[PDB]
Amino acid sequence: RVFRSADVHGDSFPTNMAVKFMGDELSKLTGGKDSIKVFGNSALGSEKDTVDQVRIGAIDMARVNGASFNEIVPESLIPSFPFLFRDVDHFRKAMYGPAGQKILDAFAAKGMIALTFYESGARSIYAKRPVRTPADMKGLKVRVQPSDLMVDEIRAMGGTPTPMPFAEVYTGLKTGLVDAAENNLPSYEETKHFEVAPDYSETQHAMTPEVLVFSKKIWDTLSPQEQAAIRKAAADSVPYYQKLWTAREASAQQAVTKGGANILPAAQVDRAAFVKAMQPLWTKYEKTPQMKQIVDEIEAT
Ligand SMILES: O=C(O)[C@H]1O[C@@H](O)[C@H](O)[C@@H](O)[C@@H]1O
Ligand SMILES: [Mg+2]
Repeated sequence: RVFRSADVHGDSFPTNMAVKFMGDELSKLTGGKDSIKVFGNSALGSEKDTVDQVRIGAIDMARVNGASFNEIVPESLIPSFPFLFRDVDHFRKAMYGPAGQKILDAFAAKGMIALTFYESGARSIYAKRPVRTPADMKGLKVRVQPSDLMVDEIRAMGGTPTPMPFAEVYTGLKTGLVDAAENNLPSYEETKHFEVAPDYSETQHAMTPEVLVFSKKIWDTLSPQEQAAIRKAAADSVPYYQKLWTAREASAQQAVTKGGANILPAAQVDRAAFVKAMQPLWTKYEKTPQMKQIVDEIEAT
């Protein structure tokens, strides 16, 4: 059948392109039985809404950010932990290894099959002034995703967090409802947030993954061969995504800079001040010995 899949991003964005690529591959692996259509631009709803729809089987699939599972799948909190990953190479090795697998496995009890992660770079604060330390965060109305952890992260940085859906952030910034948010460079560019919040400060406070989830209610009706085809197509989409994403990080940085944005390099941001402030949250959100073990497996990579 045609599986319906949700994404907040536009059609040309790397996540949408990767799932469309998966769909093309899936078609061939199933003798034309299956394909995927990606409804971008938050057409099917916010991330929160589309996750609830995937869980009841109203839509087949969604490519969403890991933060959107933080109140549903406890293990999803872990890779949103602040300053957990040293760098992108660390994220890749740990998240496409056994530790990442344990996180994927936890989705199944919550009515989702987590097929793969996709990298999402590092999230950084942007605003109408640069931010080198927490003092600089004070008084900023900072949009966050609707995640208790993300609320706590921004509060710990010194800002005042306000949860909002991704599609609404641009209007929020343009009209002063909020005056800052945080994200990777491709998202900063795609949404035009860089036009109204031109100071992008590389706090690199989180390296939250994307997750591609499939509705378990729909999954449970498929044969093992069909399931295996879907899993292979998802796995095969990752190097395709990585080529697009690495190129997009670079082109986004150049595009926003040419479009007037000022990037404060990570080296000039008081990483020390932010690590001080944010570090206790790990212990707050380790709600089981299994979560502690996953964190340890990531750190040991
Ligand atoms: O901040 C957000 O809501 C967005 O952040 C982006 O990095 C993720 O790609 C997107 O899935 C999230 O919806
Ligand atoms: Mg430990």
